[PDB]
Amino acid sequence: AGTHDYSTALKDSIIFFDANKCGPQAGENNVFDWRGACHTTDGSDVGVDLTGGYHDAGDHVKFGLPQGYSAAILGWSLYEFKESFDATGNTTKMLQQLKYFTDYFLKSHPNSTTFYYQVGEGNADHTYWGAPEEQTGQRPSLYKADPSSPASDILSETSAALTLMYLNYKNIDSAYATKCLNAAKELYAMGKANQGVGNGQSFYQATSFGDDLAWAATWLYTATNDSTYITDAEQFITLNKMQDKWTMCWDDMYVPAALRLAQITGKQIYKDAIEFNFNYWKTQVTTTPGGLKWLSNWGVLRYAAAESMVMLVYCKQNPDQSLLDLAKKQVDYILGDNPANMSYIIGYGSNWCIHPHHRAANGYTYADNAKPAKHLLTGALVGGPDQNDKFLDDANQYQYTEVALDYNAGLVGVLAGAIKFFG
Ligand SMILES: [Ca+2]
Ligand code: NI
Ligand SMILES: [Zn+2]
Repeated sequence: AGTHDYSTALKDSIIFFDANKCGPQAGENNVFDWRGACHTTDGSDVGVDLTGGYHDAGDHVKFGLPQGYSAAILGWSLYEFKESFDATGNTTKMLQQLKYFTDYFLKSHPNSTTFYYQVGEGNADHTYWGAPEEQTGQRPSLYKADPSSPASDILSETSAALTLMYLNYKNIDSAYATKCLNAAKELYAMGKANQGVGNGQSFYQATSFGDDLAWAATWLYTATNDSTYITDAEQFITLNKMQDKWTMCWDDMYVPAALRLAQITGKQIYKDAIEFNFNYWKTQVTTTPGGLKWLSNWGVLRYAAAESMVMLVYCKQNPDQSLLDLAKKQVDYILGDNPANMSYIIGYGSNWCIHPHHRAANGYTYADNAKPAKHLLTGALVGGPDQNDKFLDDANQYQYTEVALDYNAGLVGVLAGAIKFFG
């Protein structure tokens, strides 16, 4: 299409998070009238209030790595493209989504050396299909990080999310912002003190933490101007990921970390890492007949949006028309410029997905979970099509209909960037 409404898509992509809010206050200032208080006793098994935060995807477990990653990427979006949010009147709502994340992180850090990062057990949670408000019983505070239990990647992403909140909220509530920075410093300290990846069951199997430590370190530098953090960062990022053939996602933050280090240190090694990844996506990554960069089969649009966001952040200082064109094509494809003639953002554009893999939106139980979703899950980015640009909008095809926090995190960022460069 000659013109696209990036403004409305941005608003919708932010609104999506309201559908996954968890806790006694989940329904407060929530755009969806079908969402209410849920899992109000989280943390009761360990004597700590662990309510709040967000359900991970179509399920209700709160997984630490994607929870932290999502909060960090959303915070990065606001930090780099603030003008886009202000101009479209989305800053207020965005800040509310972010504070819902940070309030949860702070409550999950009872003392300086402890951090609870998973509420719920994946296997059991998935045997349930119904509204989160009616899921009773006891959820276990399954995992926590402490001096004897490492979770460097989770702790670092959470630290980055908290530091970004300090940067994005200091002008609104400096006291709360500082509380976030102090917590961010402590979580980072925990992460480098005992090194190793955190636990995510078989659902979120992590493979690297050096990328996260480096990433968290660059933000602490931006907030404190303390060079020691960069000394740490240069060491952690090298723990060959300098030739990353993947992209930014919950498990791999090597590209974003390299981008910030190139900006902060000016070293060629980091500039080369970014150039490699970008050039790899330009010609090596599979391209569907429809023009979509297809990295892998699961959450394919999530990957295209994430890489595009990184390229747009890079373009702020180093405008490269080849990058802007690539990024714009991926975004436009998601919005409706594709062989399937459908918007991949539910509730936006035309002929959107009617079978999202989301319990709350579905609205049925085991009496009809195969019927079309009863409620409109506005703003959700679905898994996406196959390498032939085909989309199967039906009940059991999860690869196509899955939705998740980490999927939308990158979408918000790229849309904010699109408004700046093409808006
Ligand atoms: Ca990692
Ligand atoms: Ni178009
Ligand atoms: Zn809940």
